Amino acid sequence: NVPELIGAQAHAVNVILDAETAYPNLIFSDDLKSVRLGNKWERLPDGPQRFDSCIIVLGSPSFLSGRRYWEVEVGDKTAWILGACKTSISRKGNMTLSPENGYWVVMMKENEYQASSVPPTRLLIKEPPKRVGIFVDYRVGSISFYNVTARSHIYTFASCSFSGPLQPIFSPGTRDGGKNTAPLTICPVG
Repeated sequence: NVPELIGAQAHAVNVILDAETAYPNLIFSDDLKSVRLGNKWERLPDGPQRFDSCIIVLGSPSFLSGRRYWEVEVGDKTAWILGACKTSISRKGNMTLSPENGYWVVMMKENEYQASSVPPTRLLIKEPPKRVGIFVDYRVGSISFYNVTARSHIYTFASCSFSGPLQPIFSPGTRDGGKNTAPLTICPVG
């Protein structure tokens, strides 16, 4: 069974962003709970471990057991990606975001929401989420997404047959001519 949001929230965990392996134009808050895309001149220190194409950042902890829930404020942003991935994902290209490639994400783009099944599943969302909840049930092999604003279920990937560690993944999207500069912010369950 995929729980109702209130059930999922009982498994709340404390996620922080891994700034070390972030796409280098990303800007992080000091507490590592927020990330936004800066300009071409705002860059993190160079490294072979970073995403070089995808505007991606990973989260910690990686985990390989149990039930794990976290929540992210997306606000009035126009584009973003949220979900989880296998800790072995390639960071230098090599990434259609798909379950087969070890990614289970929901994305907003071009006034549309999709779960990145292949082909992607377009989601009918009547009340746009300002906060998204992500619930992993490792043993059952399910990852579920919630619209925390509406307190409604968005999508579940089931029968994921997870093996090895998983970690949270994020993208704040591109800047969208100034409409999409706000950060993603990991938030405590209220």
